[PDB]
Amino acid sequence: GAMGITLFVKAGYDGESIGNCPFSQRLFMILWLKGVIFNVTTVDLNLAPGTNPPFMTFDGEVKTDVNKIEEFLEEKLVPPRYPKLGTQHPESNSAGNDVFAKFSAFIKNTKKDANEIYEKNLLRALKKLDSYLNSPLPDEIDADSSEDVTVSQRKFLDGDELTLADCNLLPKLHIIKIVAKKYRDFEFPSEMTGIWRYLNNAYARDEFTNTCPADREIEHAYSDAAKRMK
Repeated sequence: GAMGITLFVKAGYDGESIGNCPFSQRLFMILWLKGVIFNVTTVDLNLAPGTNPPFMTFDGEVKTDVNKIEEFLEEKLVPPRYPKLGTQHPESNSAGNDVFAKFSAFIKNTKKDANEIYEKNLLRALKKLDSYLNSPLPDEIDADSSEDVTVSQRKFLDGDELTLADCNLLPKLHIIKIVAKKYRDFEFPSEMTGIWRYLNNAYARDEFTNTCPADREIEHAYSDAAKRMK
């Protein structure tokens, strides 16, 4: 029978390479971090007609919905052969969960008179995430620091290891960073040092950097943001 895992992802514009999709990147990262053998098939145009292309076969069985695939992988790939990637702190699963939605409304808005509201809503969401990244978690200890630790030095959302929460959020933050810069000259504010520490830590991980689609894929996917504000 069909055995193993195949992840089907959106193809880029060349019809063969990885295209823009935060959901595909999320699953790519999970499978990488699991240490499981898998292949990635790009989709270039028993599964329903026109199902949206981030899906997976597991021993031949088709699995849909990015959230359900995550839950299935975390439940089927377990120690000792595969690590658990679930978070230890429940707040890690909700931190910044509105950021991508607010960015989407900001970047898709056409009316200039509404930009201040959408941009401020984005900044408010980012502030909340930055606060979580900079506030030490309760169990956090800096064993090597004689001084008191007021700004968290942990690498990622939940601690020093990448978890499912990072696989969800990091692809979205990567899109925001590329698109908002290209089309709005908008950047994560310099005072949000938690977001910037987090991104610097993440871009130093092969599992994040080498699952990012090319910048031009992401910029092309959002090419409608180059239109004038009416």
